[PDB]
Amino acid sequence: SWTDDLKVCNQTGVGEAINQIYKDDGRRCEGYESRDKKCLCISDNNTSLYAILSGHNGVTVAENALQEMAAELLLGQLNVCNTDEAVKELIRQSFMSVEKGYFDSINPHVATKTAIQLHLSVLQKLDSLNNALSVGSSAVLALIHRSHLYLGNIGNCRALLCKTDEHDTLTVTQLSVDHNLLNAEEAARLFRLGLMAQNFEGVPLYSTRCIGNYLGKAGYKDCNFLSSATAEPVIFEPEIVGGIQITPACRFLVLMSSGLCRALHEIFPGDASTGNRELVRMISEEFQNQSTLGGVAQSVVHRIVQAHHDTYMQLVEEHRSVTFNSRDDVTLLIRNFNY
Repeated sequence: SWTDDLKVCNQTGVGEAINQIYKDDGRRCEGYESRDKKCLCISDNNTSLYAILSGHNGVTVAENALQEMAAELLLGQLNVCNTDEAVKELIRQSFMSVEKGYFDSINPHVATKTAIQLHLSVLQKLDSLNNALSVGSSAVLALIHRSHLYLGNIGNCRALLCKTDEHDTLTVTQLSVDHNLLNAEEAARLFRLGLMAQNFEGVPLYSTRCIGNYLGKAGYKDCNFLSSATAEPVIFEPEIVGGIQITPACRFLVLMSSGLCRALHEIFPGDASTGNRELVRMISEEFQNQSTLGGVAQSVVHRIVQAHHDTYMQLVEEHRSVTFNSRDDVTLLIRNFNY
């Protein structure tokens, strides 16, 4: 619609750090293209959207997905549905047809791959290029519709609500569901497909659900390394939580992109929720120290990314294990109810 234009939320602060490849040398290689796509859109007095879409191996899908979901639920298909169930169904449908749109788009691309692969059983290399149908996107979108918070996510991106309770202080509570190996249920799903952890060595933080990525869906076989599986590994089944009544007790909402989750887990060690607490310490220390909302967000991001490169550099300093060696686009969104 392009979201880029839609009115901006003065109650939301943004932090961004651009993807990096860390050189052993010491130097780095920042990208140009961000693969993270954001929205902090006010459609109307009641309706507003906060979303991060993390593009994988490409920006095409994340771009297209944000534009389409804004279009499917912003102008303004929301006043026709009362019940929380109907609003949930609205967002559920919005994902469904973002995926429908993907598979209509790549339709010929696969028919081109199979066409050239059929003539095998002078350039040839463009066959690798042709496996550009590995492009897809994680997504997290919080939709505040008139004192009610709705949350639809798929893949790596994450959503946190910070509540203060009966003797305080700050209770972090993840509304998102991680669709990757940080989530045992997902590990067990893969286990059951005939996959093992060793199949995912060297592959950063593979989301086990996402928009698009034909290569991990139908024709996962043309993975090497998705190829042992006995059924499609990457399923399309987003998670939708409905009608969280934003109360005076609800303090602020935190949206995390894929890059950000990856980074946190690489520096914080284990258990995919210690990372959260340390992100929300980190910010709660920042709103005693800063005043501008986008400044708080940019300071916290800026800490982590160098906390990340220190962890890398303090790994190359000691016995050079070196698990990670890069950074994806880090993005942080803080929607604030109570300063």
